[PDB]
Amino acid sequence: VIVVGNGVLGLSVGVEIARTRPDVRVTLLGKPARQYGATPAAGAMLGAFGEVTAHALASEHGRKKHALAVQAQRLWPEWIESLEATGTAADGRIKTADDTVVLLNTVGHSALDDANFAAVLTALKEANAPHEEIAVESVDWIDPDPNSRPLRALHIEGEGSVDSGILLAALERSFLQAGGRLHPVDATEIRASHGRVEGVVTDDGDFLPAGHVVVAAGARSQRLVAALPGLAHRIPRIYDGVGVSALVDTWDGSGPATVLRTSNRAFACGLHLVPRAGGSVYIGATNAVCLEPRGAASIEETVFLFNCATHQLHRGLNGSELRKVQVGSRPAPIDGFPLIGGTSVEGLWMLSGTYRDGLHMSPLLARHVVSLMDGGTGVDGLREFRPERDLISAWSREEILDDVVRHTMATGYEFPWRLPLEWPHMMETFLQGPFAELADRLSDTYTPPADLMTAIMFSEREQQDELIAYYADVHREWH
Amino acid sequence: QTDVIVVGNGVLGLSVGVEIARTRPDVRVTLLGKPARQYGATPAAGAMLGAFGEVTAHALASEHGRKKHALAVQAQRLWPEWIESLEATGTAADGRIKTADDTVVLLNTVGHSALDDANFAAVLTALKEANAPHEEIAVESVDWIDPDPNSRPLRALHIEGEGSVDSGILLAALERSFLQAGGRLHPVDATEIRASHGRVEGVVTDDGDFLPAGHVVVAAGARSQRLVAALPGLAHRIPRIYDGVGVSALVDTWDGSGPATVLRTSNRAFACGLHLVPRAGGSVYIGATNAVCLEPRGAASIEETVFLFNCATHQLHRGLNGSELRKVQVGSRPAPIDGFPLIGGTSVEGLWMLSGTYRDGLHMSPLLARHVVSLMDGGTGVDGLREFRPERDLISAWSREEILDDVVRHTMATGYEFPWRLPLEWPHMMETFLQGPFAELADRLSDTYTPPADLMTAIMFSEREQQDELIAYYADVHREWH
Amino acid sequence: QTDVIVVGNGVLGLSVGVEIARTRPDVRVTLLGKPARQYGATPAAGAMLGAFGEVTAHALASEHGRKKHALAVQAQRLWPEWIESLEATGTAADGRIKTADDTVVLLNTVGHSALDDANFAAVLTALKEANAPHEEIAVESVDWIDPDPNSRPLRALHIEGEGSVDSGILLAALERSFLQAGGRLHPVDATEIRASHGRVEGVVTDDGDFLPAGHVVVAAGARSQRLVAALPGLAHRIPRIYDGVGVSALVDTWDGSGPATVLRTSNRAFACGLHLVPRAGGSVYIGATNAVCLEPRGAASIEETVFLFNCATHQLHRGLNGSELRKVQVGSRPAPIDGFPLIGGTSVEGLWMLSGTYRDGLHMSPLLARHVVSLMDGGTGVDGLREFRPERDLISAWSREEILDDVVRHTMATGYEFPWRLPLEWPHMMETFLQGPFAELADRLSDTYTPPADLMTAIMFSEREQQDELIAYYADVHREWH
Amino acid sequence: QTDVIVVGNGVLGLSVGVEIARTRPDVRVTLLGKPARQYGATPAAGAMLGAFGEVTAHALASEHGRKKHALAVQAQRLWPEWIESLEATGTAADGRIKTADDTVVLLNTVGHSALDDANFAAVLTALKEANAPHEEIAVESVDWIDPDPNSRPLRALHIEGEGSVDSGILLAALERSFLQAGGRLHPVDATEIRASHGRVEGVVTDDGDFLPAGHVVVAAGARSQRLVAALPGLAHRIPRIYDGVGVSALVDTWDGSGPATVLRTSNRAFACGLHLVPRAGGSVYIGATNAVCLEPRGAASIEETVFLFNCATHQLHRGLNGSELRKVQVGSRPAPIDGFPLIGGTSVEGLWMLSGTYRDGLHMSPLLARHVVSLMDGGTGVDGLREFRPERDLISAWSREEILDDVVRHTMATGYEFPWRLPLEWPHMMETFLQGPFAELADRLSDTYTPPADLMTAIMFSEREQQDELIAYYADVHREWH
Ligand SMILES: Cc1cc2nc3c(=O)[nH]c(=O)nc-3n(C[C@H](O)[C@H](O)[C@H](O)COP(=O)(O)OP(=O)(O)OC[C@H]3O[C@@H](n4cnc5c(N)ncnc54)[C@H](O)[C@@H]3O)c2cc1C
Ligand SMILES: Cc1cc2nc3c(=O)[nH]c(=O)nc-3n(C[C@H](O)[C@H](O)[C@H](O)COP(=O)(O)OP(=O)(O)OC[C@H]3O[C@@H](n4cnc5c(N)ncnc54)[C@H](O)[C@@H]3O)c2cc1C
Repeated sequence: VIVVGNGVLGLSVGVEIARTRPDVRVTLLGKPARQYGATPAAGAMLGAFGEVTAHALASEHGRKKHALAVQAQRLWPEWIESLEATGTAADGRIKTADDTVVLLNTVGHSALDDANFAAVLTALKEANAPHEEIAVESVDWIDPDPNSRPLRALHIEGEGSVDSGILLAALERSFLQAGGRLHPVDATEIRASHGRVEGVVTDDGDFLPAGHVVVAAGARSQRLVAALPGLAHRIPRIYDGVGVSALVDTWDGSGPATVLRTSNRAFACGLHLVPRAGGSVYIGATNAVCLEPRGAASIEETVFLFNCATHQLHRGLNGSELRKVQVGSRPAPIDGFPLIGGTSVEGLWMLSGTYRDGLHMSPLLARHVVSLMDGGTGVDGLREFRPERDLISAWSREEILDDVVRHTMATGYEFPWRLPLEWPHMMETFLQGPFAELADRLSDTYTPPADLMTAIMFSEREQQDELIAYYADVHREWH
Repeated sequence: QTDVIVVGNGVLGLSVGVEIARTRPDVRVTLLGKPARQYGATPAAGAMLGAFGEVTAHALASEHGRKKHALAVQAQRLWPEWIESLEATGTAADGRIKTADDTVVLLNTVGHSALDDANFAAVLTALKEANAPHEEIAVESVDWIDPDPNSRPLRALHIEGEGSVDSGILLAALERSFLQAGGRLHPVDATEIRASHGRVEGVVTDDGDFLPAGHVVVAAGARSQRLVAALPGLAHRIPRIYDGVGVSALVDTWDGSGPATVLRTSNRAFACGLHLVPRAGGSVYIGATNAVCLEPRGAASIEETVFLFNCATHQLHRGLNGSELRKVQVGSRPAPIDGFPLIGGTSVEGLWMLSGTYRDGLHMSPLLARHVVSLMDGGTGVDGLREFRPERDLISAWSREEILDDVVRHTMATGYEFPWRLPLEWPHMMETFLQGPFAELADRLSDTYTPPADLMTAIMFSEREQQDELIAYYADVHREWH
Repeated sequence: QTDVIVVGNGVLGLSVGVEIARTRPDVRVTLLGKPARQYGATPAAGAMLGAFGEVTAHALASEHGRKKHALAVQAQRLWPEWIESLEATGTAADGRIKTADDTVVLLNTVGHSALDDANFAAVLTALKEANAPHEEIAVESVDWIDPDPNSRPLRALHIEGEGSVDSGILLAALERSFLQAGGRLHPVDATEIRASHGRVEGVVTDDGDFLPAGHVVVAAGARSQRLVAALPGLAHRIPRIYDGVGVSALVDTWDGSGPATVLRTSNRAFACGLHLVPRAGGSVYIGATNAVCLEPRGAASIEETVFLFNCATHQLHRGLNGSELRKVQVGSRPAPIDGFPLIGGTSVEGLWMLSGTYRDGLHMSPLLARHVVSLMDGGTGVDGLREFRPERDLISAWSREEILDDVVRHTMATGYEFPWRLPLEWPHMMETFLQGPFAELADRLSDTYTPPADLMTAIMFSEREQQDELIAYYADVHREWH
Repeated sequence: QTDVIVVGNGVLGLSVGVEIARTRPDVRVTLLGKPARQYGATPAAGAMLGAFGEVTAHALASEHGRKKHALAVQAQRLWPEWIESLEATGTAADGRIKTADDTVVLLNTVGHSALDDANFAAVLTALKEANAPHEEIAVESVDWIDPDPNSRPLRALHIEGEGSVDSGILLAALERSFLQAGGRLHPVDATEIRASHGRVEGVVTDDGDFLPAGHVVVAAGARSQRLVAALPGLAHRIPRIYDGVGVSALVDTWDGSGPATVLRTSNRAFACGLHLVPRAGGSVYIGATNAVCLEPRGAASIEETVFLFNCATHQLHRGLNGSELRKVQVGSRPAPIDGFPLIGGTSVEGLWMLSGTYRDGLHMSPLLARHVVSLMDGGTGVDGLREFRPERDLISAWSREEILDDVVRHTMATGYEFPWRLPLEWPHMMETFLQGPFAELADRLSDTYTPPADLMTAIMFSEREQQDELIAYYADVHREWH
């Protein structure tokens, strides 16, 4: 078995394969630099209920994704125990918090933040999850700007966070302990013929043979498989959801006892603080879907993240020392849903397109793919997210056009801007036409989700034309 | 018969006038004051029948504040039958006194957490303690409002049976009801109260005339103490009343709509606040600023107009931005120097006062009127109003420490309510550097008396000569009573 | 008759009234209009004798704009003797028409570089071209001003002999001078101009009366075209005039001080602008907003009041913030649909128009009055005003492309003048998304006519029915003239 | 020995190293310091060859400030031939030390008028006094810039022959030139200077070794006084040097473009400033914050990063907003406690110092190097450096009153540079309430010494124990020198 990719998904599937099939040789590809790596740029939150939006839970596909997140949360305590078991005290602790506080402030669009707060409360009650709405005065540690302060707060019990760096180290160590081998090169090409995988050409010119190849190369995953015959229009594209986060040494070495977060905001950015050991906090995280990868933060991303954290969470962060600006690529599927499971090529598997919550879902996703590889049926709810598929249409064009204008306006309210009171209504009216024109031009059948539609709107004419051709080639393949 | 003169033609003068005229067929009652109602609080009022909406943590932390609150809750019970009795003297064409039955209190972040969050909690507690009908409601369920999202409320409280009146229709109904009961309106001002052998003789008017009386009731708003202070000893025995200058506006809404309820915040920096009071005929009332001034002012500052308009358009309804301004209104809330009203009798036989009611004299008017009329008839009026007798040593309802904490918090709230945008370290620095100057002023003014925050800020920014005159006043009061 | 009726009692009606009365003592001249001056531009004006201060790059880029500018410079020469002749009919106690001799133009960054920087350069160029006395001065040398440092000017231009008048004292002096010259004031409105056999017979008034005349001069401000449009054919032969609704204010300064000069910016988004005009007696005039409205409006919006006050307090003097608001004033600048005035004769014998002067009819008034009186006497009046004859095809002074560039720039300027605070990518995005809708509207309205930016924005945000009626109007004009 | 040890591998150490090596080929010169250059000012510098751009009204108001300015002007004359001599030891492929020949100073309103307007005037005066080539230019003529219109400059000044260097390429050229002249690089730190019988013996290094020398030149940046203060008496005879922590950034521009000139403002609140220094290969340098810290700091605060980025994106080029952040750089400007450099000889024979150069040691480096080498050869070096001898009583370059005016003005400037948005009365209130606490601190610290504003603000917000330690330090210095 060859696992292509050394993020949370590759290493998690690597560990599960190595541990459950001691009869098989498992090799994991990827380099210590983890170029464009989502996992090392993550806090990370074990986000299930915190990831709930009204828009997600309005669609059948969104409700399915949410069910999987709730299932994954149950696996984390024993998964962490099993990974820490391979180490010693000096390796540090994977878990950094047990609980999450969701804050509601007015530094955002009512149409996102108010709707999403209501949706989180409903989803918690529906799941019989332990939680309570608490007085904001009872939230320890926070020191917001009064004009940026929360007026409601929600305590979620047993929804916590991990140190993504300590998790990656624990996964690598656990992989080696179970007889896995780490080969620090990248796959250049998957070799297959007579409808079956033969192995992987690496970027040092070598060839590694295999009966099974599992592609978990984050935002590079579809580009790798798309080289095989037909698969260019049978595996949904995955783009770079470029995310900026930061490590901050707090002014007094303090940190909150819980995750602090807002609900998901304009184009799947959001504000959160994840506790870390040793007088550090993680703050995150911006999001921008990019049609080509980017490995450096924009000035705008850094200013936005810092401004939100200092005003809405703790003014003490303003005088705190910046240790690191981190950048990683959320694997952003073109149809808005993950690519998990088997392929029309025997022995070829994919684990990708997980966007904001692959790290959280990792133990569940790993166990699902390993079950499938062993001739099992894995987890009942994952079939719709099979990687070889027509593009999913989870929303009407009308729903998406309402969403993209609302998210565009939310980039103003989240800044937060100060404008003449008539300007927002004028901007809303003048945004509708151009987005409706773009959606109608791209395809008669497919509509990109808002996060991708905004990226396409502001891309070059040539990039838009190439996407029109892609959508036409997909329609031809499947209809 | 034995003549009564009421000095003042606001809500308190006219309300006592109506009650005397109706209950005392033995008395001829003459009410003084001009149609212009110079510096008049009542015509500038929305007005809210504010009892629970007027609750602050700071008010209910003092015994005097809790006593004042009990009286406001009692007054609310009198309004339905009072309005019936006033409308009875008119016809349909005179219009309706009541403009709303219910109030929604909104909590947004365009203000200081130390005022708005504390006060929202205090209002909820006071409602529950009183067993008053109310509920916390979803903000999405508040009809009509269309705030700027960055200025929007995240909590809302529905108060059942706490409503509003049209202050103009109330004044017209009071005047008409006064005349119907045999009262006479004499449109001149009192210049001087005449007394000798410890009894009132009557009033010199500003047309040079003298009107004799056995009883003089002073309800001249912010002018009330200045009028009586001319009589022997009374300069240091009747607490001073200053002008709580308030700006409000009448707006013709873009579509002729209005909310079904009062919309308000809790009381904000130095007893300003944001509210919308429904009116008939496609008008809304928006209010209201507050600034304690050591001398009267009858025109709005540019700052007051911009602040009121900016708050209403952002926090209540952006539609008000394109709405037509009909009138900017200015009136003087009678602001007592010791923070409590001046209600009842005097050391001068036949001399009575009804004043120093600040934000809620109009709401309390039927109760206050019935109290003073009962006292004039040899009754005991309303239990609990004895503490607010007009001839008194200055009340000390708070420690100097409580007031110094309050004045710094209210100063900072003028920033958060703007709302300002500043470097994140600036507020803490300003807070630290405000404490010393206010502590120095409080210590300099008097060893015994501390002005409430609303007055202390006015004194801080007044001329050296005005501060020195107040030091002398406080010293003369201490000498009189100790 | 040989009787003359002037319809309208603003600066243009009264100025032409005075000139007719003085030069034809043999004829009866009657001037119509009421003391209320409903929607009156003149009483809402400061007013600046604005010639060089009114220069914009956009105006001087067109032949028609350069012609209008030449006339403004000519008008300035008439003011000293005009004022002498008007004050001559009064006494010392009537007060002085002139309130300042000089103007300082300030350049700050509370606005669009594409308007304010371009316009500052255009004013400097026009002054140098005219050999007019002026100096660029250090901002530190501008007396009186006390701006917010973040709103302060960094350049200042002293214009010698470009001053201001008190519009109220001017109107009083014109009425008095009209009577002195044998004019009669009849305080009613014209309802109808009566004509037949291609000649005026007189005016029906709103009291039901009929006044006969050989000459009718229409100077009814924004009502002028609506009045004449009732006569056969004239609906599509006299360019429409709309209401350029303008808000200004009178402020009593905190210390009774004022600047010795006019203080102004260049003309800003959609022909608004910021200025302070000195007044006597501790008052200043601040102005002035502009919004072209397809129907008249006589009350300020909240938005207009907040914008004017915010600009004046930040950019001119923070002392205005604590100053007392005396009056909010609203008047209608007569806004011609083709961007140029309507001055002179008609196809109806004895029917004359003096209107559509927008921002600078008051400044041009002595020149315009003398021009129309010369024409009435069979003269040729002033060279260069023939192009602005009232009975005309709509002028096309700019390409559709120039106007579309202008309307997007002016739209963006409403943001920068606020001033807004936005993410740095938002303005470019808004600019890109504004171009298409304005291009679509311009193409839809007419194949030949394009409204100037100030009108195009009003049409963009008007009702579908109002847009359709304008499409029909433009089509009927094209049919009449082509 | 006749051996020379240079302690420090910044611009000053390497520059003096090169000059010694080149002029004394007979002697062994060893330079200490590690490639990491911990807290190093030089590698965090753009850097501007700032002479006229560094002019402030406040600097040129003092005799010591005028002396410092004269030296900066003298240094600028040396740069062309100094660069020629350093590039001569390399080839084209080493890159070019010079990145721009000219500087444009921009004046915008994102700052305090009391700093930015005064400083712009002071720069213009200093250029004219020096007969320096310069022109005030139209802002529209400044190439490349694309500011937010609300943040845009309205004046611009072109300074000819005041340019910038790549600090990294300069350090590489200095190291290469040092080796070419026979210098030896020993990559360890000095721990201790050894001296007895009033003469240097050499240096103990942090690897435990001892290097003998007849001459030790201390150029260890902000660590320089701490190193020499260990010798007898010198703790209170060598003025303390603190860390002027400065944050800068390298940005890859969206299109690989950059300006042809340095772009800068004048020096702003507490010796921060905004500038962009061109670099090769599609990079720009932006700088630079300043904070005097009583202990060294090697990481940027969030506040420093946000402020730098916000100023550059608004005031210089909005294109930087979408540009990629390559590196946040932090270095320590050596901040002398008395505000002036420590340059020259000591009471210890063979012991020299080159430090406390704050914002402009890099610029002054060729002049400072030549000065110390002249002194070591028994010369008098450069006229006017005598006041800045390292062994001295603390300089008192300003009255306590001047410094107290300055510290309040600089405090207020941190608001205007943000830029904040606050109620118009708040700034005057803050100014009044800042004066007392700073006056109290100045009076408490010492009866004779007053820290300059940049240090006084750091002391104001430091711990009580840190303030008390400074009171003791000042008392020990007074005792030593009086
Ligand atoms: C700023 C940020 C914040 C986040 N916060 C959270 C959070 O709070 N909670 C959460 O659950 N998740 C979070 N995530 C992550 C999210 O869950 C992702 O979907 C998840 O990390 C995806 O993991 P992955 O292993 O699929 O991809 P990655 O983590 O990107 O791993 C892919 C790896 O494969 C390597 N690779 C690429 N090409 C090749 C090749 N040809 N051969 C070999 N190796 C290759 C890459 O270099 C990389 O190291 C966050 C991500 C970002 C960017
Ligand atoms: C902006 C604003 C908003 C308000 N909103 C509310 C509200 O929502 N709810 C509420 O309950 N109350 C409100 N109030 C009013 C508050 O309750 C006042 O305390 C109350 O109106 C005081 O009434 P009064 O009759 O004592 O005084 P006033 O209403 O001031 O009446 C005094 C009258 O006496 C006249 N007078 C003065 N001197 C003489 C003289 N020498 N001789 C004769 N006549 C004289 C004055 O001209 C005046 O007309 C508001 C007031 C203001 C200013």
